[PDB]
Amino acid sequence: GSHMDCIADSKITAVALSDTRDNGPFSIRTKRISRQSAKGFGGGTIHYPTNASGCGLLGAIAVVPGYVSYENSIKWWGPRLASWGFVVITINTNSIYDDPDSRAAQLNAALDNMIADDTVGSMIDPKRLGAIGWSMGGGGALKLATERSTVRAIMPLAPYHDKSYGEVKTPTLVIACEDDRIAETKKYANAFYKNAIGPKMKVEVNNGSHFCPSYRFNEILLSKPGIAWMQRYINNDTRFDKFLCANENYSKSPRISAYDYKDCP
Repeated sequence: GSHMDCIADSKITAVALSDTRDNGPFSIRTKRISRQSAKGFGGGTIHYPTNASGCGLLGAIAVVPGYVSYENSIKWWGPRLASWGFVVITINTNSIYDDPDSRAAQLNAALDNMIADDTVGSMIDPKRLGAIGWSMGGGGALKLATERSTVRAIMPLAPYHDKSYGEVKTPTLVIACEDDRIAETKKYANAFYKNAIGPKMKVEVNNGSHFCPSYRFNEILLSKPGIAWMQRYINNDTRFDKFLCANENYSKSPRISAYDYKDCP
């Protein structure tokens, strides 16, 4: 249960988590936030569940794209996680050329936008937040984690950050791409994972390019660990423990070339 006893045990299955789009236990709606309305980011889409009132207050997650990419690179996380009970904002940045530290600031502003929003703000527990980002946006999520203690979990996807960002103790699920030639894993994802000091898990997608966790590539593959991680650490729902760390043998998947975890779940 943690904060989501409104999800029945019998719905918490690998089959249910391993699905596409808004196939999940809650129905959802969206609200568009314009670029001009957004203070500190380029606008985005808020996704929220419409029949989750039995859950009490909900966790909220901001999701940011990478370099020279727009919201559509990461938008699919919005319906996926909202149908599992989160409020989720998938954003555009001010410029597609903004760097990783700028994307951390824009994730921060997007979290604040949801918390204050006239539609979803009253549904949100502002202490239970999460962040996801691809490429330079994954770097932004790592940086944000060092700065905002109400961010309870992050999921950096093919993360790129080419400057010091500091020590991360936030629960971190790194999705790496084996054959990444932009954010080479030896320099970026593997070092970020090694240096994190809290709960942490890393799934490397076999033969993946830098695009491997973007534009709905590998959607079914990543949905189960991603939803489980966010439920475990944003909502303290240990019913998702069975899909995480030593409890789920991701290294058996022919689509996964490396699997590591520590201090979880």
